[PDB]
Amino acid sequence: ETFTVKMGADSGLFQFEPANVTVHPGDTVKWVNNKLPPHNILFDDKQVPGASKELADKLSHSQLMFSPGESYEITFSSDFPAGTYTYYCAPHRGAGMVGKITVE
Ligand SMILES: [Cu+]
Ligand SMILES: [Zn+2]
Ligand SMILES: [Zn+2]
Repeated sequence: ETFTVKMGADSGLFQFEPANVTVHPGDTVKWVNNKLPPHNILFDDKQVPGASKELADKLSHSQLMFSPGESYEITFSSDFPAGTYTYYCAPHRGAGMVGKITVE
C-alpha cells in the first residue's frame, strides 16, 4: 500500500497531513508538496529505530521543496527496522510541522 502525506494542509496550515501514519513492511510513504512551501523532511539520528544516524540520514530529504506537486517517497521494505520514524520540516519547525511513521 502507498500512503500519501500532504506537505501543507489544503487550508493553509503548516502541517503534514496525516501527521501520523502506520505502515507495514513493503508499504510506501509518499510526500507531496501541497501548500505554503518550502518544506523538507528531516529525521534526526535519535528519532529512528536504534538511533542510527546512517539510517536517518539516508531517509532525510533535507533539500527544500517549493513547487506544488513535488514529491519524495520511502518504501519501508522488510529490510527496514520496525518502530517509529519521527520527522520534521525545518522551515516550519516552529509551527510544529512534524510527523511520525510507525513501521509494523
Ligand atoms: Cu514545512
Ligand atoms: Zn541529532
Ligand atoms: Zn500489524
